[PDB]
Amino acid sequence: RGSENLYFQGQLNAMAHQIQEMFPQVPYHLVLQDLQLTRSVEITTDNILEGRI
Repeated sequence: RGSENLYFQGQLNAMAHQIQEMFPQVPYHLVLQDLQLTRSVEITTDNILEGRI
């Protein structure tokens, strides 16, 4: 289980970088924190555009 999760955390970091490219005014840590819950670029992007993060 541990291996899959550590790899997944690397994937989330990458996803946060891709979102930050689009939204440089949004703090990286808030994007990554939201991604922990959503596990989804699309959902976290919805959240940013809705003013939720």
